[PDB]
Amino acid sequence: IVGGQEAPRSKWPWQVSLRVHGPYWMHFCGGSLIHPQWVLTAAHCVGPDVKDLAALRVQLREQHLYYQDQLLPVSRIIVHPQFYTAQIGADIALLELEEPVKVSSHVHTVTLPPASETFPPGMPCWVTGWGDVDNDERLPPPFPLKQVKVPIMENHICDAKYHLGAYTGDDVRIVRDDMLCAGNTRRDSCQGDSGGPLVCKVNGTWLQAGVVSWGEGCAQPNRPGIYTRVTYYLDWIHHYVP
Amino acid sequence: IVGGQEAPRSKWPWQVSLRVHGPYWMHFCGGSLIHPQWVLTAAHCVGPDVKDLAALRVQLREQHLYYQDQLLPVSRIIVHPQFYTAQIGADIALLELEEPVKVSSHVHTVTLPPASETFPPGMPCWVTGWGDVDNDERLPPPFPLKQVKVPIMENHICDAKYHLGAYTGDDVRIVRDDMLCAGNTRRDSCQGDSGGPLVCKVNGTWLQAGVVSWGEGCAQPNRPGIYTRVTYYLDWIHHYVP
Amino acid sequence: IVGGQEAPRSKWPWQVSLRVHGPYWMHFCGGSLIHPQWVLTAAHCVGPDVKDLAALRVQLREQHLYYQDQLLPVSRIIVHPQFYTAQIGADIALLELEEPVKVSSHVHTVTLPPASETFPPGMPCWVTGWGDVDNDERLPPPFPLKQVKVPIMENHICDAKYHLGAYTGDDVRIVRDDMLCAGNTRRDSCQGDSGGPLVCKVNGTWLQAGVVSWGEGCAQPNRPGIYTRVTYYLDWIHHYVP
Amino acid sequence: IVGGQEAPRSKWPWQVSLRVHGPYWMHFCGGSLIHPQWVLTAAHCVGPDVKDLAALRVQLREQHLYYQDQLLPVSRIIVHPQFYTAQIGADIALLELEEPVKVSSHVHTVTLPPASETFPPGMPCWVTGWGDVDNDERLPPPFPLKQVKVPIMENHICDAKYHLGAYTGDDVRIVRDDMLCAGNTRRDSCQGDSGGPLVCKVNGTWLQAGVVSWGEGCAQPNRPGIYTRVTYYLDWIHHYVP
Ligand SMILES: CSc1sc(C(=O)N2CCC3(CC2)COc2ccc(CN)cc23)c2ccccc12
Ligand SMILES: CSc1sc(C(=O)N2CCC3(CC2)COc2ccc(CN)cc23)c2ccccc12
Ligand SMILES: CSc1sc(C(=O)N2CCC3(CC2)COc2ccc(CN)cc23)c2ccccc12
Ligand SMILES: CSc1sc(C(=O)N2CCC3(CC2)COc2ccc(CN)cc23)c2ccccc12
Repeated sequence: IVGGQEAPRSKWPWQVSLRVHGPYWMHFCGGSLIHPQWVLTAAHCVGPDVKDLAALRVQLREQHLYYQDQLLPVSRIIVHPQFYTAQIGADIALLELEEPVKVSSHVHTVTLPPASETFPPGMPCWVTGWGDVDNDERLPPPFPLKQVKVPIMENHICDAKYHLGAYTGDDVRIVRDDMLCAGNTRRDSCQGDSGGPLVCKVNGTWLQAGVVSWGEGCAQPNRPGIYTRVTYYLDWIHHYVP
Repeated sequence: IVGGQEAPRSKWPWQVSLRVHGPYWMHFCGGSLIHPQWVLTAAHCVGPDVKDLAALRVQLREQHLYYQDQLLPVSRIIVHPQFYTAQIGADIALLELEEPVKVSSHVHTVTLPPASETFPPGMPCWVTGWGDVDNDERLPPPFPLKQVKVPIMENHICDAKYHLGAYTGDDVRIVRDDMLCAGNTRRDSCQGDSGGPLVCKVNGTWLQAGVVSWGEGCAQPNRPGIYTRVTYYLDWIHHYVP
Repeated sequence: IVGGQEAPRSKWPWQVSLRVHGPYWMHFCGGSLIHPQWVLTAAHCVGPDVKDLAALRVQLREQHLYYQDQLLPVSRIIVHPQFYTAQIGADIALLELEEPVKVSSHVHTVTLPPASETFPPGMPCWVTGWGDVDNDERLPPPFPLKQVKVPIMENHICDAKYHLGAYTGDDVRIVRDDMLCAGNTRRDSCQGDSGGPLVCKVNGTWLQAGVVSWGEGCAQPNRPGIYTRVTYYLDWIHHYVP
Repeated sequence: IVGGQEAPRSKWPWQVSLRVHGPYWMHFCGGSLIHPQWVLTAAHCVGPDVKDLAALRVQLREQHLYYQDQLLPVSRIIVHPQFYTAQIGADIALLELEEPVKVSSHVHTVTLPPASETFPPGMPCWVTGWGDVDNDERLPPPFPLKQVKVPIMENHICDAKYHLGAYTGDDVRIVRDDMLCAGNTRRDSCQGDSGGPLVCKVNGTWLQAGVVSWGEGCAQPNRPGIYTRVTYYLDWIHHYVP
């Protein structure tokens, strides 16, 4: 998270951290609980190469990384079959927890959007994670979950920005229909925030509008963060999650 | 270059090194002389972000990098407008030198393929450059130019290799029609070879079949090197080069 | 700490952590609480070059670095005037807390040894700290205070071992009278432990035999850890500390 | 070499480079040819720990590191038995070449000073080497041999300077009688220059005054470069070198 601050313990009960086995169980990507047995994440966090499920653990909503880990094994990794790179798209994946979750008050599921929700510019939107706090700067210990409010920008407004300072022909779409743009030179997600939730408050309900995907660096001039547009992939998601 | 050895002094008169300004004029990509005033290279060497011409130099064939240079300024940089990433395609660019070079037998142009050459599986193909000699292993001093013979692998055969150990649907194609596969687990190109030539002898003529473009690591099981297929951009090229 | 084990929450209430101001208040050395307003550490941690008090903080006994930080400012740094490098000796310094500590049960001073105690081989000694767990191998998150039981080795024998495999003349003393040796190839202190306490259990009471000073790497053959011999500088310490 | 400039090809024919075995024969220290079969260098380049002769080779006067290497094996390494660290002193060592050198106009010996030469301030002195061009800043390729003229300083003044902004007692010696100081905030030796020569032109003859030994950083205020004072070890040297 670039800009924004440390999150209150009550907010973002759906936030999860993904761990890879090493010298310690290290955070590498974010995620969200969308069902007591299912986590939504970014395909590039776990793909496109096939990886050992034993090497992976999920940690549910924690205020600081590592302090009180209760790591959770994973039974299935479902990566969207159109995915190969985040720029080509379909950067979305599903993890099946080995057991459904103890759904309390501090941890519970985020609500998915109706297929009809567009999230027009001006909607109140927040992204959260334990990623870098600027380009090439790790989040310092004790690793607090951070949050930032990011301004949404229309895909076409955003697409044109991406052509500023670029050789890429104007007729060539950089920001694709299954994507969504948000953030500015002061508010953004970054490396390590990947696969994490972008949530907007619509009529009093938090809906996950996006999954953190990619971008040209973090909070760079004319390079807003790019998210997987969740609505776009609702059918593929409901095919697997109850 | 992975595998392969130092190139003899006579071989590869069309090889060049691209140099970015810094504490010294550091090699970052390969390239080739295709006309006395034009250099062929990879788009991702010089894009998609727009570069400062003043910070770029061309160095014609040297046996050893940095020992002594005769850096040549560039007057234009043409990046294929379709390019955004190497995986999407169109990984190709042209550098116009500020002055034409005076060609000799130690430094002259490479011949481009006829507008329909095929390059079947097998076939004598060589790739050269000053890039890494393995995954995360720099070419050591005195930085000799390296060559390696690499077997072409048919596009369809190669695309199927690329789906092994991958989540990506067999209907989704990773190796595109503007791309070409070469190399194996012992013989391959690597970081810093990007933009350099893949050449094949055809009826006693060296033709440039490919530009070093990308791959999944270097010399990795079932992940041959990927090249921009030159034949596919002949028309584009000839719009700019006499 | 090489080898050993995470310290139990009720042990070593005199352990302190030294923090330097940066992107976060980072641990760089240990120290011990020997008086409610004084902390004992190594000179090489804070010298020989004079530093700014403002950029230094002290953290009292914590089970996990950084998590419940309550940084304490210091009003004075006193460094033994005979100190230039760890090898030459006099590697010992004092920090005056700006304010005295409210001695809890989880936080109290350690006892200094009487001038008469030489800590023979065979004594139950521990060294504790948050340093590296091996040569060039950081303590992983969440940074549990570690402890290791270390075998004391007599100076003359230790000094002789330091000559094994070295060019240095047997007549040249490497291990001085104001130093003390402890540890083997499975048990040792390391980088990040400097300044912390070596304590021994004598006649019911914990005495601080040593301050973590230097060595040739950590847990290397014929290279035991070197500590500053506390008894050697009692006068100096008592000049400042009631 | 900090400050300064590339050396002419005809200058300093006694300068050598020391190489350690690895992925390539990498420069790690300078030295100087004092006899057709003997190299003079710093002890901290080869000790205090004893190492494999096989792992070491010597390169004679060469303009650019690595370009036309003719590496010479070494038959014997003799380190001064008083050496333990540079700060303690006796930072001097001799390498015996396996076979004598064919001296010429481009490679020959430097002359050792008489016992009575103090090298007072005002003498014209140079240091040469392939070391860092500033703190944390490698000599860039093609790795030219460098030189810098450095002002000599008297010992008592050098010693006192080193106490400026240090905790060390004014009466505790930092710069010993076997050392010699030269340099300022603009001209100095650095990491990788170690062991190479410092020469002064006395009565029309170049003499070796010192051996690059140590210092606090490079070209830091009040921290001139510190050299092993060659006259001090003349008897030791003459015990091995005809
Ligand atoms: C021209 S396409 C292109 S961009 C890009 C790039 O600069 N990255 C650096 C920042 C990354 C994406 C990758 C790191 O993880 C996150 C998370 C959020 C955001 C949104 N603030 C941005 C990022 C690449 C890295 C390799 C290969 C092609 C790449
Ligand atoms: C899943 S698509 C994907 S692969 C890949 C990857 O593994 N790289 C490492 C090796 C690179 C390509 C990039 C480095 O330069 C050369 C040159 C030749 C070859 C042919 N041997 C291969 C390479 C990426 C790096 C960032 C963003 C998406 C990437
Ligand atoms: C021959 S004198 C000599 S040794 C040495 C060395 O190897 N270091 C690496 C390990 C260090 C000391 C320094 C790192 O901090 C701690 C803490 C405890 C221990 C005891 N387990 C050992 C160490 C030096 C480093 C520079 C300058 C002269 C040095
Ligand atoms: C307080 S004693 C102290 S200084 C110092 C330090 O700053 N170093 C960095 C610069 C070094 C000496 C070591 C690196 O190689 C050369 C060569 C020439 C010069 C002359 N400009 C200076 C240097 C140490 C490093 C470890 C252990 C005690 C050290």
